[PDB]
Amino acid sequence: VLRGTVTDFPGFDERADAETLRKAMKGLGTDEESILTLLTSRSNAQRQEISAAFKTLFGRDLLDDLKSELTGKFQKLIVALMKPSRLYDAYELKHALKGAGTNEKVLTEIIASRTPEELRAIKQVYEEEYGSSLEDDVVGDTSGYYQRMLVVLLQANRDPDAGIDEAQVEQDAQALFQAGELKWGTDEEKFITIFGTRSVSHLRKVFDKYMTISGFQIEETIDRETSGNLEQLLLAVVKSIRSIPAYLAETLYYAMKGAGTDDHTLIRVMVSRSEIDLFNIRKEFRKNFATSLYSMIKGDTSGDYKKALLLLC
Repeated sequence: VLRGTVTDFPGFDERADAETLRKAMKGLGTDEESILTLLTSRSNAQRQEISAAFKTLFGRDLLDDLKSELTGKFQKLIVALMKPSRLYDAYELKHALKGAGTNEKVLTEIIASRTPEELRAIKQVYEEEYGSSLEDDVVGDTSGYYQRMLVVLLQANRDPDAGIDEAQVEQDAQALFQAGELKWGTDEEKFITIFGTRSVSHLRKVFDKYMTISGFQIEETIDRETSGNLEQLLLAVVKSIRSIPAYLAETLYYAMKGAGTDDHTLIRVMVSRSEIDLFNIRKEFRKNFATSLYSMIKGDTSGDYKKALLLLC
């Protein structure tokens, strides 16, 4: 988070842009290109003014039009790129639980890579929209320690970064070692607590001295010591303390690299970080993950859908 990639269009006009999509969909067929080009050149803020102009000028809902005319992944990208920035994550969190169980991946992903500020936001807007408290929905669809870690973090209460009391850094490093590797079994409760409470700065120093103390990197210990979805989460938490841009880039890489593309993660990460930090993420894609993100989207993606995704970086 420093710089994003989609930005507010200079000398924008709601009324003109509403008219450009009204033309773009009016009638037989759709000019998929003019839609796709327009919506990518606007901040989400502007995308919400175009929907108001489109409603006042034509008595029509732009999103249901986009949805009827457009198809497949491009439709799904356009709906996602239309969801108001203040509403996209809780909308996706809600979509991750309801009905058949929960998609633990989206839950781990969002709740582990978002700041306490962002989580207070998601928590409020979610309840406004859906009535139930996000906290009870998660509890209600998950279980045990994965539940617990998700709930710690959902409480949005990490410590501020103050100066770092090196004693406490030696001391938390030790609690980890003695709870994980030096313990026959694993004291996951000590893990959840240190990783949820501690300020990011502290924890960085903790992970470094943990290495000094055991030889292991904290995620090689976590690997060796936890199973199920808890591994997922603890590994996603650590990675975000170290670097949210890096973490999401990695999550984005694993979505594409293979015989298929988890389109839903590639659309989600992309659309959501667009105004926050997609640039930074791309930098990490090229540095760490070998190929530039532009090049891997191009190679894994398709037609209209990909024209829009590639216009997102």
